[PDB]
Amino acid sequence: MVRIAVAGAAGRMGRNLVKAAHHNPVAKVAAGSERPESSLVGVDLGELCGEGKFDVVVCDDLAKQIDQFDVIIDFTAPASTLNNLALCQQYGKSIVIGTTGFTEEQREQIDLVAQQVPVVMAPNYSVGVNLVFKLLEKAAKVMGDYCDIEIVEAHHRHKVDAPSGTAIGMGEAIAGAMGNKLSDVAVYAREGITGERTKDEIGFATIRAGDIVGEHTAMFADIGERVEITHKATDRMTFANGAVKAAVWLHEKPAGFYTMTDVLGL
Amino acid sequence: MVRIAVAGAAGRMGRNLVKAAHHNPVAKVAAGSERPESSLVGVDLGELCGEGKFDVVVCDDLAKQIDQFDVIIDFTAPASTLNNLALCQQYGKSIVIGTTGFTEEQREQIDLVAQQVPVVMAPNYSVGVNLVFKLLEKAAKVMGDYCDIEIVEAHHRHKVDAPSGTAIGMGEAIAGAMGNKLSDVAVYAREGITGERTKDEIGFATIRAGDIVGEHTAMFADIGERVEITHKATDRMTFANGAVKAAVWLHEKPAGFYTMTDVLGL
Amino acid sequence: MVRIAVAGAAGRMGRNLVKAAHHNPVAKVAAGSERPESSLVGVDLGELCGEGKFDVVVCDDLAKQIDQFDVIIDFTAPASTLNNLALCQQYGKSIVIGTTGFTEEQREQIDLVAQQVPVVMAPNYSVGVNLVFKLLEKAAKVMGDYCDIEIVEAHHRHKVDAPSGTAIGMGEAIAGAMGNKLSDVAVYAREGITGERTKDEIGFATIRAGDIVGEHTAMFADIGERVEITHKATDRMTFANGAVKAAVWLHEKPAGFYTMTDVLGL
Amino acid sequence: MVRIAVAGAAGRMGRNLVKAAHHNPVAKVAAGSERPESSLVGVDLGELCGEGKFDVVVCDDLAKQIDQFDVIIDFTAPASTLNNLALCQQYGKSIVIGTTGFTEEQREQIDLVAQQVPVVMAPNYSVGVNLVFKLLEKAAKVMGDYCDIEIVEAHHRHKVDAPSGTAIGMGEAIAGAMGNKLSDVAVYAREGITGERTKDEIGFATIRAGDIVGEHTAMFADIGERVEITHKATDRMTFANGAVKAAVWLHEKPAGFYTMTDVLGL
Ligand SMILES: NC(=O)c1ccc[n+]([C@@H]2O[C@H](COP(=O)([O-])OP(=O)(O)OC[C@H]3O[C@@H](n4cnc5c(N)ncnc54)[C@H](O)[C@@H]3O)[C@@H](O)[C@H]2O)c1
Ligand SMILES: NC(=O)c1ccc[n+]([C@@H]2O[C@H](COP(=O)([O-])OP(=O)(O)OC[C@H]3O[C@@H](n4cnc5c(N)ncnc54)[C@H](O)[C@@H]3O)[C@@H](O)[C@H]2O)c1
Ligand SMILES: NC(=O)c1ccc[n+]([C@@H]2O[C@H](COP(=O)([O-])OP(=O)(O)OC[C@H]3O[C@@H](n4cnc5c(N)ncnc54)[C@H](O)[C@@H]3O)[C@@H](O)[C@H]2O)c1
Ligand SMILES: NC(=O)c1ccc[n+]([C@@H]2O[C@H](COP(=O)([O-])OP(=O)(O)OC[C@H]3O[C@@H](n4cnc5c(N)ncnc54)[C@H](O)[C@@H]3O)[C@@H](O)[C@H]2O)c1
Ligand SMILES: O=C(O)c1cccc(C(=O)O)n1
Ligand SMILES: O=C(O)c1cccc(C(=O)O)n1
Ligand SMILES: O=C(O)c1cccc(C(=O)O)n1
Ligand SMILES: O=C(O)c1cccc(C(=O)O)n1
Repeated sequence: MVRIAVAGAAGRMGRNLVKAAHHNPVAKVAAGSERPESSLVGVDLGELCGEGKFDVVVCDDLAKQIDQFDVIIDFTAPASTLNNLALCQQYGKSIVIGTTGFTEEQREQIDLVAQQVPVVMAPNYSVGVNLVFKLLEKAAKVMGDYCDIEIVEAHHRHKVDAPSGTAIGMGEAIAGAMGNKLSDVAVYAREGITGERTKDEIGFATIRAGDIVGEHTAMFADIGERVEITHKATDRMTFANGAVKAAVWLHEKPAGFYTMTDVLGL
Repeated sequence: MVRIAVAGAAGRMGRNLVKAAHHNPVAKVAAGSERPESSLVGVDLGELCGEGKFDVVVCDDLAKQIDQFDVIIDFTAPASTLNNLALCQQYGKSIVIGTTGFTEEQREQIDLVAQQVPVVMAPNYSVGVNLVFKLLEKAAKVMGDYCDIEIVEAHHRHKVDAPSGTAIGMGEAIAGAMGNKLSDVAVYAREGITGERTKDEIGFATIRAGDIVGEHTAMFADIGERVEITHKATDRMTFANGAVKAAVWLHEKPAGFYTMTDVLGL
Repeated sequence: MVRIAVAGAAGRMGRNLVKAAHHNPVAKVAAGSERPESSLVGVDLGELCGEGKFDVVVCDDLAKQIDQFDVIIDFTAPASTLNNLALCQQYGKSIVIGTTGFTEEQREQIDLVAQQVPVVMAPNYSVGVNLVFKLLEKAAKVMGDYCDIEIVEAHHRHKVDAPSGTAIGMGEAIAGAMGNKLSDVAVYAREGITGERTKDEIGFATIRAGDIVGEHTAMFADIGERVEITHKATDRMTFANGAVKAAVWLHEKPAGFYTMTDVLGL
Repeated sequence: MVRIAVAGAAGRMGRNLVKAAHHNPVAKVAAGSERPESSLVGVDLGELCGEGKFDVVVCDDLAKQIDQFDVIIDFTAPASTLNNLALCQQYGKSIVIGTTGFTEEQREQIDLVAQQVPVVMAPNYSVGVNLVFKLLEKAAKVMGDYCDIEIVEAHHRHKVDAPSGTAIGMGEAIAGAMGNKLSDVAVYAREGITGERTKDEIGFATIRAGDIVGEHTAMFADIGERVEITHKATDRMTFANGAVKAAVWLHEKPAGFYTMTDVLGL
């Protein structure tokens, strides 16, 4: 058994992660955090995910619960997650990171410190999206060189980053397979006269609406046909269960930067 | 019978308009134009749309064919179309305009001169899209005030303007029905940290790929459900037949700014 | 204030209906039922939807809790619902019916006993679907007479009836608006050689998969274009909230067969 | 250089195949057929596809033009195609078959006579669909064993067979990859009470409407997420170009049953 701390436990993901750890018999919910100013600091973890009393309460700092946990699962905010990564380095803990929208500098620090700390990081903990990355590699080898490639993503009205880190990851899987760098081909907007579409651009279209848990579509378009590779997420539990399984997988592994692709054996 | 000049007859629309006039028994293809530098100036109208020889050839200026035609059908480029509108004013001709991406000034000139010239103008000559405008009005009255409204459009790789004039028209039909001005609520891009979506913004997402003749979706999204009103165009003839029918409708009508909504009786 | 009994309270809808009633301040959760053989007979209503203890428990027969409630909300199974309708007739209670897949004979008994009992019945308690019915009427009047009409629906793997009662209701709204009877035109399957599609047929395609809460699409297809009117349900609460509102509306009303359309004022 | 006879040259595919062969510089259009009762017997091939006069006319029987061609490309009707296959066997010709909806017995005769005659056969001549088959194999290996698999297809109102041979081929690629037989798991209809969905079933939903050139979607659905692999055909030329390429490839090859997968090197 692996003992889990859930960072930002009152969050959309947080609540689902507590639920998911609770439902996995090889993983124990041992700690949860929230922002110091949060009105749910002191509330029982179970009462906040409709599972009843767990006998564990929300603290404002995981440093106060170091002896309770092996792995932090972090789907919060980038600054918050880097602090937790430092905490892991300091106390020989491991971390599963789901937070998206890191800057390049922040991401370099993660790559650096993952030499010291066991880390799983991914923009998507669903099986389906990790399969999709693989499908996109095959599709890009066969159609990429002559087709227009467009990435369409839809999320709920509270998502702050655009496009999704998953959309960016799909972009990267396609460009990588074609021997290109995404930044060389990405277009993130179109307004007014754009002129004609270049042949090699990867267009990103971003939808923000309602309670959409997440839709991603990669389109490979020729004159006369197109292949669309689509993933639809209908429940956050699809991410939470994956994250918990990543945590379990991660336990007692040595330092390294691991992806959900590694975890799943893809 | 109404005699038709087709402006920019070698264009994607142009070719289809010739075909469509030829197939309509109450409308006669009498003239066609192309750019002075065009290598298809002098070619027979029929040989360029797979209908065989029509006995009519492409000229570089419709002023040289004034006695041949009653109505110009213009799906070309904004400067070109305004010249044709001036030609109509000068010689008592009528015009059906399908060209999109006019500036505000250009559009003001059209509104002004349509007091003198019989004009049909619309961003979409399909029946389906003109129905959709009406559906969007009803949907906005019932759901608009509490839902997130997003407009997604997809066109072929050669379209120069973004978003489509149809997407803009849908935006305008929705905002109009809610007593708002589109410019007050439209968002045409999302990149980086956007923060949370405002309640009243109308987001536009633009896809450019392959030979897509055109897909438009208006989404009204609540927490737990969404209504999507979608139009898919699969053949340019859907626009061309509408335009020709507009031309026929327009013949001998007095000066005015008429829409495809007027033409169809919606 | 209206007091609600939730039939089949451990069900997918049931749980949501308990939660929705409990959260709505103008309605009270007073009773819940389950099948006599059910292992959750005797469990508290609140522990069934992650809301903690309500001080109300699940009985195997609502006749034993008759003084506790005014309105039954019934999303269970057709035989079960007819028994609850009889209970209403016997004890002067009202009923909101969401159960689908009644036979014609069963439905006749509902119509008949709704002369005595205040009844709301609908295949869909979402606002969105009730708007869609109205949109379908407009679309059918404009495009129905010359276009192919197809209805596509997708639901979760546990749904027992096909097509959905909503799909059937859409079919009925369209055929009604065209002066036809659905049973005259519906086609529910296509296998082997069908030949060409007839002009008048309304095709129904049924998808069963995963945890899809429900997608319905009505398609109006011409040669070259099509209009698709789509509703996507992402959370059962979209139905539960509507049902509770129906219950509140229904309280103290006289006998009659009322729809969600009546309740919403559409 | 390979000389091509196009069976059923006035057909939807036929016309496109003539056009495609004529435009491809490594292949020649030499012969075309139509039904003996056909009013376009005697018409020039070129006037049938807007390419002007080819100096070749439509015969009612390809046996009369046997010295004109090497390869028949046959997208007609199953009985008609079997007659052309017999003609190939009799006169040492080769055949590219696109016709769909053969019975098992008919298909056995194809398999058998392909030991004598060079044959390409496939339900889809698009590159995209041939890639999709490969993607379906990967998706089935990763998600097939625990997810619901559904296949949705949409075609134009004139298609006589259901589901599409492509839909069936997708079903076969998935079942094959899972060590199952399609006929053991396929469900082609759902009406009335079906009960719950079985674990193993592959559901097929068939849409018939308008001028849809063809949409196929394979869905792999878990509780909380789904992967959809979609192909959309927008122009018949996507099939015609593939078929012509198949014909060029097939020229001078020995007897055998070859697929589009062989031709493309997938
Ligand atoms: N990788 C994936 O599979 C996946 C899935 C879903 C979401 N996400 C990503 O996860 C992140 C979180 O998304 P969300 O919708 O759950 O957001 P949210 O705002 O609903 O939840 C984040 C929570 O973290 C808390 N938090 C912030 N700073 C903190 C600190 N210093 N200590 C403790 N708690 C803190 C917040 O109070 C909040 O409750 C985003 O970056 C999002 O893109 C990733
Ligand atoms: N309203 C509708 O229903 C509808 C439908 C389709 C396209 N459109 C719009 O119609 C316009 C044309 O689209 P397209 O794809 O056909 O573009 P296109 O570039 O394929 O065709 C336009 C043609 O007009 C010609 N042209 C330009 N200037 C000219 C001049 N001075 N005289 C004569 N010919 C001239 C060009 O040479 C070209 O052949 C665009 O603005 C597009 O958005 C509208
Ligand atoms: N009208 C709508 O808006 C709408 C929305 C969702 C579902 N539905 C329909 O509602 C019905 C239920 O759907 P569901 O997914 O919740 O099914 P479910 O099987 O998850 O729930 C039904 C519940 O009713 C219970 N039940 C059956 N017979 C009973 C009896 N005699 N006494 C007490 N309880 C009994 C079952 O034990 C079960 O817990 C279906 O017909 C479905 O199509 C309608
Ligand atoms: N494999 C693929 O990629 C692919 C692609 C498109 C269509 N198809 C299939 O190809 C077939 C044809 O499709 P279509 O839409 O072109 O149909 P269609 O009816 O438009 O065309 C078929 C033509 O064959 C002709 N024909 C029939 N019997 C004949 C005979 N004995 N001699 C000469 N001509 C004859 C018909 O008169 C007709 O003109 C169908 O089975 C369809 O499913 C396959
Ligand atoms: O890749 C991402 O950015 C992502 C993935 C899943 C969910 C979310 C989210 O809800 O923000 N974001
Ligand atoms: O509204 C538009 O901009 C529009 C409508 C139909 C076709 C096109 C096009 O092909 O550009 N553009
Ligand atoms: O119309 C229907 O049949 C329907 C509507 C909403 C949900 C469900 C369901 O979950 O079965 N069924
Ligand atoms: O697999 C098929 O059945 C198929 C594939 C492409 C086109 C068509 C068609 O037009 O019928 N049918």
